[PDB]
Amino acid sequence: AKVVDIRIDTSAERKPISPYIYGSNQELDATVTAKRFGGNRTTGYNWENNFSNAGSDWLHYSDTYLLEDGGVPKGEWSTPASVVTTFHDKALSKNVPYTLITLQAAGYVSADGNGPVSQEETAPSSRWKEVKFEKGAPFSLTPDTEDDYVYMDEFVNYLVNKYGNASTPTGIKGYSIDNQPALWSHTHPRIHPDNVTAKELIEKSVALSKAVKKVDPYAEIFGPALYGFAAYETLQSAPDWGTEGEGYRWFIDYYLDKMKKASDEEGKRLLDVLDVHWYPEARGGGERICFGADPRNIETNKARLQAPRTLWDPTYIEDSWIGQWKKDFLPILPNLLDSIEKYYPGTKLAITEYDYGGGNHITGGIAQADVLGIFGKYGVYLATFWGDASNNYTEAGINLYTNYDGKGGKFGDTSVKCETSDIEVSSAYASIVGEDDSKLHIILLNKNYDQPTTFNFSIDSSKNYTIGNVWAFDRGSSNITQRTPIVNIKDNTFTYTVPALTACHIVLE
Ligand SMILES: OC[C@H]1O[C@@H](O[C@H]2[C@H](O)[C@@H](O)[C@H](O[C@H]3[C@H](O)[C@@H](O)[C@H](O[C@H]4[C@H](O)[C@@H](O)[C@H](O[C@H]5[C@H](O)[C@@H](O)[C@H](O)O[C@@H]5CO)O[C@@H]4CO)O[C@@H]3CO)O[C@@H]2CO)[C@H](O)[C@@H](O)[C@@H]1O
Ligand SMILES: [Ca+2]
Ligand SMILES: [Cl-]
Ligand SMILES: [Zn+2]
Repeated sequence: AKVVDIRIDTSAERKPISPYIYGSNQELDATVTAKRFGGNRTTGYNWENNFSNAGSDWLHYSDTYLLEDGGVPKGEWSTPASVVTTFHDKALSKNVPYTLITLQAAGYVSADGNGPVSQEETAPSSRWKEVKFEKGAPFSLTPDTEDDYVYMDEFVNYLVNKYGNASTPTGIKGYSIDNQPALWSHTHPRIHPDNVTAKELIEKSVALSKAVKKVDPYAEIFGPALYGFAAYETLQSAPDWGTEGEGYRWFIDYYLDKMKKASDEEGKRLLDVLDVHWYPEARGGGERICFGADPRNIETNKARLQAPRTLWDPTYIEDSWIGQWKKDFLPILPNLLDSIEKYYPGTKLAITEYDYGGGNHITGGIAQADVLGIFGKYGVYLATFWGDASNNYTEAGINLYTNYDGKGGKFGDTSVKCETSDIEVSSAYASIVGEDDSKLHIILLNKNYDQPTTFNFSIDSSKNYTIGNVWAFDRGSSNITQRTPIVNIKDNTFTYTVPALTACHIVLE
């Protein structure tokens, strides 16, 4: 009989949970709170005509993929930024409060949709249009598709003119400085064949941020949208890191320090959110937990359940090259936040791409719910899962926080102290709404694979809870269903036994 104690103090460690951590990149069967227009296809996206290039994902084809995949009405295909406006219109219609639009910095964007771009057509060439961050001439709502340039600030002007600036209810709140710069030379060799240098990325980031903020001083700039750890540490062995990196523990510090330096010289914040992608390298059962992981592999599934701990738990060492050789940089979130405090205080943190795998498996749902609890507890500002609607359990993990009852019910927006006596077999996150603890929300996850776990709750609150309604998902179904309510609470204490591999959302009042 596995017994675990959960102790909550609604008055201690109160901290706001950013509403934007429950987002997605793709269109999901879940209620999300942030939508990101990013990824490989956005690097060469031309807002003037909506064409884009697949790069290495698909024979370097320049075509209308984004219009088709984005479900843009055929009649708007030739309309400037229709890919983006359709994306944002959809977000607004679904009541999504935050939209993040990737801007182009690799250097060039598709001039057409004529198919494969040969190596002999590497930019510059008739197949590409050169990107310039600042037009330096009056903006037009009908950009010239005949000249050789595409302007980022004109692009932003078009959007602000349509939706208002970032400070308004319908404005687009954030812009990203392209996508995975350290992989430009690998993913988009036809646009940026040389490995990006640290100097180049900073120069571009500063220039694009300045250009954007002159049009919308309220917009938040996200960067550098690094693909993974190697980029975090050395910008994927950047050609100039041996010199630029002197005195810096990792590229992360260099980026923050240089962006702050530029902001200080300019007179305003140029980097609002440190943006990185985190695809777990954690392994189990002889395979990575994400990217083609086999749901039949029990060891992989168990490793998936524990992987979230690499995000915050100093005592957890995963089975991966990162856990083995980069302990000095783990747990990851605290290290990223520590760097921010040291080189650019006030900077926010976002994980714009992540996937713990097993999306169609219970462990993918529990890990997802765990990750979201972690993002909320440790101060992450925005997060957007990368994966399609087939990840039913991942979607359940999101809805457990954003719409657990199917009618808008959601986790509180203020995190409170909630400790568990066994972080290996369980996870628990608590929250209240605003500064009021009348209703106490609790995300309770039982990671026990084949046995139930009994939880003894002890809560300190100004209120005396008399009922705890429950909603949960498990191996039986990814549909979140309401369960029998907890009714025997004595002096804010009660015992609740949860079946193996179950994720619950308890609402006390
Ligand atoms: O529609 C008629 C038309 O079809 C043309 O052929 C199409 C084909 O029909 C489409 O299915 C195909 O779609 C692919 C896209 O071209 C390609 O850009 C896209 O690339 C994805 C990739 O699949 C995905 O893994 C990737 O995720 C990465 C993120 O982008 C990174 O940020 C992150 O770090 O890492 C993840 C991966 O872990 O995202 C990119 C997109 O950004 O994949 C699509 C599916 O394969 O396109 C074909 C060409 O347009 C046909 O040619 C025409 O003749 C016909 O009329
Ligand atoms: Ca142009
Ligand atoms: Cl990168
Ligand atoms: Zn789905």
